[PDB]
Formats: sequence, C-alpha cells, structure tokens
Amino acid sequence: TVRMGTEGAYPPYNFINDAGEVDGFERELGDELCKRAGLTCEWVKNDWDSIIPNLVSGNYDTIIAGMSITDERDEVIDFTQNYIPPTASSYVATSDGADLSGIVAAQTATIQAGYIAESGATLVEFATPEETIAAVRNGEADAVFADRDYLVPIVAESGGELMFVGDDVPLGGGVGMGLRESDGELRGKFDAAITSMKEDGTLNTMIKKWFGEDAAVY
Ligand SMILES: N[C@@H](CCCC[NH3+])C(=O)O
Ligand code: NA
Repeated sequence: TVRMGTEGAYPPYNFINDAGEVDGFERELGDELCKRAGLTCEWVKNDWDSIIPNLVSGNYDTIIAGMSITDERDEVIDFTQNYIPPTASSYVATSDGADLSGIVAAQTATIQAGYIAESGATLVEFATPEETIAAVRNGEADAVFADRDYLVPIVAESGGELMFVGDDVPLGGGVGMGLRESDGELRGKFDAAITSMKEDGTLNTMIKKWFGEDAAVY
C-alpha cells in the first residue's frame, strides 16, 4: 500500500471535499497512476509547511500536491517527471494600480515566496493558499503572487473584487511527484505510469477536464 501525501487545500489540484475525502485533479490522477502501476493507495493529508519533512520521516510515501520540480528541493527529495507542464505565476490584487513592489503575500515554502523574497517587494508568508487570498481581500497585503492556475478560478469567482495585475512570470519545472531519495524503485513505477498516460492521451484529457480547454498540455 502506497501512502499518497497531499495538502488538501489547493483547489483544483487537491482539496478535502464535503465528505472528508481527498478530491481534485491529483486525486483522480494519483488513483489512476496507482491503478496502472499495480499499487493500492491510501490518501494522507499533510500541511504544506511540513509536507517535505514528513515524507522524509516516513509518514507517507509520495507528495502529489502541486509541487514544482526544483533544484533546491532535489537537495532533499527526488521527483518523477512532470505531470503538468510548467505554468505561469501571476499577481492578483483588488485594483489595477496595486503596488507590486509593496507588501506581497505568498504561501510559505513555495517558488513564489522565493521569487518575492529575492525581489524588491516586501514578502509576507502564509501557511495556506486561502490565507494569501484573504490577506489581499482584507487589505493586509497589496497583492498575492501565486500559481496562475490556482488564481484563475479565484478571480472568476470574485465578482470583480479580485483581478490579475502585471505580467505572468514563468517559475519552476512543472509539477511532479516527490518521493524519498531511497525510493527509486517506487519512483520508477510512477514514472512508467505517467509516461503511459502521456503516450495514450489520458493525461491531456485529465488536464483539460480540471484546468480548462486552453490548459497547457503535452
Ligand atoms: N508550484 C509552486 C506552488 C505550490 C503551492 C501549494 N499550495 C511550488 O511548488 O512552490
Ligand atoms: Na534529490
């Protein structure tokens, strides 16, 4: 049994539905990958801040949680190939003239937080994605910098209270599954399953289903 670790707070990638079950793109993907690898799985929810150390300590066996493949994270864990192509990061604000060099909210331990910390903007970090949106809505922050695919439905749901500002920024290597560095054989099973979904078009279909007809595909 493979314990699949996810954040459960990052729609539409992953979330806990009203039944208390893991749901989202990654629920469907993860289940189909395990089916194709011949593995049975069990889903484990873990907060983003500790999702890497808790994989390393053996609380679960994979991270499938919208995590970009990066060299920095490759220092402690190993990634499969990407299962979504690299997509942009974007700024979101309550007005068009928001000061993007002011206070910018980003989720802790993300490439977006890293980009803002290196920038001239003042970074404020929040534990969860929803807290970054709340910080903008309530005026504690000038804007939020986050994954564009996370922000698109949020902007559409806002009834005009939230909007994209500035330009998109490409960050990170595409989303991939994380595993312990001593787990090469399991990682290889997942890699072989991902490749099979790329080859037969089922991954592209899953991506468009969850991210829209215009989503980047393979
Ligand atoms: N893909 C970005 C954002 C992840 C956001 C998780 N709620 C990263 O890996 O840092
Ligand atoms: Na590594």
